[PDB]
Amino acid sequence: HPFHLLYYSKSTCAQTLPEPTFEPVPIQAKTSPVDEKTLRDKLVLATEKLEAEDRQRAAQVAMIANFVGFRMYKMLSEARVASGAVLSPPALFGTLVSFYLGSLDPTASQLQVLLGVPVKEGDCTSRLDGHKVLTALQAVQGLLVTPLLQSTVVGLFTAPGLRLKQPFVESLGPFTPAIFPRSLDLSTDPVLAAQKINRFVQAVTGWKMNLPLEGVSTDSTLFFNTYVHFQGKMRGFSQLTGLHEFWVDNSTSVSVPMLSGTGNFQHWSDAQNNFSVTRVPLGESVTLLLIQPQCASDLDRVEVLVFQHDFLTWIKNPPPRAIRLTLPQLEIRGSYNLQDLLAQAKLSTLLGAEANLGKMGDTNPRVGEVLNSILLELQAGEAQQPGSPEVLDVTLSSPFLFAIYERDSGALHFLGRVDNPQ
Repeated sequence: HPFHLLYYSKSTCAQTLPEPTFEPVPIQAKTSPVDEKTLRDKLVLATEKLEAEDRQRAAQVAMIANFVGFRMYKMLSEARVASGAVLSPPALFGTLVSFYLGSLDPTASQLQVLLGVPVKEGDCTSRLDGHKVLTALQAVQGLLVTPLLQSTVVGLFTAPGLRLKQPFVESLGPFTPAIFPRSLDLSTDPVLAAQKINRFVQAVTGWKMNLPLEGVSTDSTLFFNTYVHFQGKMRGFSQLTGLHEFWVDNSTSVSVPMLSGTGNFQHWSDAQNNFSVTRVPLGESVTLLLIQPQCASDLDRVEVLVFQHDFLTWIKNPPPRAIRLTLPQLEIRGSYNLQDLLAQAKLSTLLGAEANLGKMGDTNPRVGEVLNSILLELQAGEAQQPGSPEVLDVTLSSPFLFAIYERDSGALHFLGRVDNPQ
């Protein structure tokens, strides 16, 4: 199970300045919108110059991100339902890696164990190098997007008067260049602060993120909010004009626009547990997995059996075949406070009251919430002969599961349940 490339190397661990701090500008300050095209350009350049070692490193980080992602999705299912769910294991993994990059001895060893990596109480070369991990995680993001958009902006919101340490904020660079430290009152009122954060995110990203705060604290001095926007314009598929019936529940249904494409996709059906997968290539390495249960009356049971478990043995590689796949256009919006998922795993004090985060600023900050908000989009992008006698149509017109997988890293990037696509 070596994670050798993630640990501190003897040369770096073999290696003082008083940390210079700064105060974020007010969250109301006018800010240039984010250019998602620029975020792709850089990510690509990041991939193109990867060495063999760097790809090996990305492979290791993917395993963990996947494993943690499964453990977190287990928590997320229990928390709750009508919309369904979406989780992004890398975005979620790098969020914790950031907190590790700002933590000290007690929390530093803990967060590392939460992230899966073993620690030796005394050894320095058994501790995670956060910078290596984040760059390795930047390799994973890059391999996903080489048409496919993956923007991740981080909103680092601070209570006014709290100064952040410059070295820390820099550390998080590989994770994303779209990090935004901003200051607001987190103790005046939670709803008012909530609308300030939303007003800012909307402004810069452009993405409307329908985010209900599941209440909020009034003694917080630091929010950490990761905002992912995947957009997959899928080749072969095209919009069908007019809406079409999707089956939501035993007594209710809705008519929504579907995209559709013929092609040589991989499709099979698991007999052991009564479901069927449909595998669509989004690109040269990316694959969209679509799982539909034999009957929608045990989608909960299949989900527990496929996602929640670490094994992707249920994933297979049989021969391609002519299939006319039909599925809804996706505007999946998800949002979850990671603090609540840790509470579900009974790790409330991990990033809670006594969490040692001394590297983050001049004063040890009280963390408010740790949001991850997704906008996952599948759309028409711009094969055998139309109406070939060998075309079995797989059609997803009722609750189904999805996952996005990248072969080089082995990274599961996105996964979730679609109970209703509006």
